[PDB]
Amino acid sequence: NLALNKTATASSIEGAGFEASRAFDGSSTTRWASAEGVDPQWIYVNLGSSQTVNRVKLNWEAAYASSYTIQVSNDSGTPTNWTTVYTTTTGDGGIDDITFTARTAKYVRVHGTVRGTPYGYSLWEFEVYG
Repeated sequence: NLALNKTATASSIEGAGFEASRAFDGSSTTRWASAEGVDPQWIYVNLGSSQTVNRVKLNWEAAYASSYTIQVSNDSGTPTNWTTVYTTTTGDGGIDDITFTARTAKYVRVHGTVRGTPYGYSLWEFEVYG
């Protein structure tokens, strides 16, 4: 869990800094919220180092998401090729749990185009480990 606190970049935001600062921060005080606008929408984290990923935890408040994918890019070595870990289009089952192969990359990115509501994004807790 190296990118489980660092700074992340989100295409859309609910306000001024709601990108992913308090999203992967695991801050129980405040939750991560995003405002709808331009789609599709995606969010990735920044670290600068090469880390592996396979398990990802995602929660929803009220505006649960419909479809979503988990990809990763390793620009630290080859800023061109893209590697994925898991892909889903259902996003249904209360808690969002993603468990697949352990891909190696620099930063992780989350794709999202299909939503289960007009609301941008709603996250209460985010867990990401190597």
